Amino acid sequence: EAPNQALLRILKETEFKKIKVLGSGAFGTVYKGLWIPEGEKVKIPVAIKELATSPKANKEILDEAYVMASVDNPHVCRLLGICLTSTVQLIMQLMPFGCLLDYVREHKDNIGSQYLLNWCVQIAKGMNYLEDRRLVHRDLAARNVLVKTPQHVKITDFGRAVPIKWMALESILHRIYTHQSDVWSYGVTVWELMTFGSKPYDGIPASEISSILEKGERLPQPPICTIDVYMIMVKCWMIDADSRPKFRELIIEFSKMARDPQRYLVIQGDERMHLPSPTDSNFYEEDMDDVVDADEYLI
Ligand SMILES: Cn1nccc1-c1nc(Nc2n[nH]c3ccccc23)c2c(n1)C(C)(C)OC2
Repeated sequence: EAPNQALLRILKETEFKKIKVLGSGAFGTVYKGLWIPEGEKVKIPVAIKELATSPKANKEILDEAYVMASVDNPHVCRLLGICLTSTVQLIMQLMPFGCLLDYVREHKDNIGSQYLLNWCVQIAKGMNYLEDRRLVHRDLAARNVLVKTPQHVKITDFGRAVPIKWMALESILHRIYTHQSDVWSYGVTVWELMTFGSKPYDGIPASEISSILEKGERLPQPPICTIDVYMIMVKCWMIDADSRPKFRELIIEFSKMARDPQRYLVIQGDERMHLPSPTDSNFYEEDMDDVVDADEYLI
């Protein structure tokens, strides 16, 4: 098939400053930082993932870099480069608002219908691109959607390609992963958004989900959802994978809705709700001179 002509950019350690720790766990530690290419007179806000050295860990971080460097879409997270220190470091464009799951939980009192519907379009665009690239995500969830600006989200953690509660029925029973099992997870992601970060099948142990789905029970209709929106989620949760919507259809359907959002989502005090915007002033710590976003920096 087609040769993967993606460029793997190797970055010098001396070209990037670590500022603060955004997270830490099993994967290692993620830092907020700046990338300053020598003589370029640019400072690019970045997220840096660093790993002690073991041959197993290094193999895993490089498979992640291969996938991340292979994608290029406005609604998918891309790798900027890698740093070849003792433990390999992955450099990515900073998504300053964090992940969508925590964003909806923390900002539920100001998330209006235009935002939820546009996020649904953006995630479907990202997913439709991954489909054109024949790349099955396998882990789509609201936690794996990053927020660049409240009006611009990008999918991530497709680079690892078990979350039973987001998985399709063919995936649970037979470990069948396709672009149509990705549609089921998309339906769950939408449910997460529409409920402002609620946990799907909360308090129901994972080893029971398969039987629940086989009996025909599904996630409930969120209070803000009209039957129009809920029918879409229900269509993502059909047993027949071919019956589920295509991402191309999801972009269209949610875009139609996004044009008259209050007809499709019923949110109390929707028209007086507001989030930060790049059309606003003061939207953009120490020296903020010469900083450019990675989306506007090309070579
Ligand atoms: C905030 N932001 N902006 C771009 C990327 C990220 C980010 N990446 C993460 N994991 C990564 N996965 N792959 C990477 C490559 C380079 C840098 C980071 C990662 C993780 C998080 N955020 C949190 C703290 C929300 O949890 C983990």
